[PDB]
Amino acid sequence: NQAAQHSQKQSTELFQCMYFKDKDPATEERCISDGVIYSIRTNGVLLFIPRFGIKGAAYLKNKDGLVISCG
RNA sequence: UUUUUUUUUUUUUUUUUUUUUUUUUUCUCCUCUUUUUUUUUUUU
Repeated sequence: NQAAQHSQKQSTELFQCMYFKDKDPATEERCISDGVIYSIRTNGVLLFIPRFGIKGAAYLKNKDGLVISCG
């Protein structure tokens, strides 16, 4: 059963990974999401998507230390 | 008015046999980063 669990998990993960495949995410209106947080880490705060349901740790600090501002 | 003679196509056939796919080289080798590892639950 635990193996089955992992199977559903990574199967749906792979199915989601192709939703974000090569088909150009630049002019088809399937690009912008929203975001809330739930936990802070020392380089990027954990993000969440209420409209799809995906998680993942992002980064504010980038490789070249070029930290973010906004216009 | 121009007679007579000068051989030709090698002889032979009534011999035994108890093996066996292939075949014979090439060295040690830096796997990058949010994690502990999540977990009940119900509709297949």
